[PDB]
Amino acid sequence: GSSGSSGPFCAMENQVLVIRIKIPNSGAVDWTVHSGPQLLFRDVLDVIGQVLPEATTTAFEYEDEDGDRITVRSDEEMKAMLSYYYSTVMEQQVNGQLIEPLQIFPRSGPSSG
Repeated sequence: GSSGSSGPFCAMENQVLVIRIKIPNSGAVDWTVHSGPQLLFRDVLDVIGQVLPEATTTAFEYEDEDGDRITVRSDEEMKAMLSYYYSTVMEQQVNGQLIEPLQIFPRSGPSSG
C-alpha cells in the first residue's frame, strides 16, 4: 500500500472509489478504495494479487466511454483510467442513475516468471 501514512485518517475530497475486479466464473469482487486519487498501479496489482493469487495480473483493463476496454500497464494509464471514472461517474450523478464500480479486469496470462 502506501508506506508512511503518518496519521490514520486518510484525507479525500471526492467520495471513495470502488474497483470491481471481474472474477473468472465467480462474479466479481469490490475493492473498497478510499484513496481513489491517491492510488497507484502497483497498489492495484498488490490488491488483485489477493483476489487472483492463482492468476497473475500485472495489468488490467477498464471500459471507457466507448466501452473499448482500455489497458493499464503503467501508472500513466492508471491516472487516465481514474481520470475517466471520475469524468464519467460525475456524469452518472448529474444524470441520475446510480454510480457504477470501476469494472476492471485482471489481465491474467499463461507466462509468469
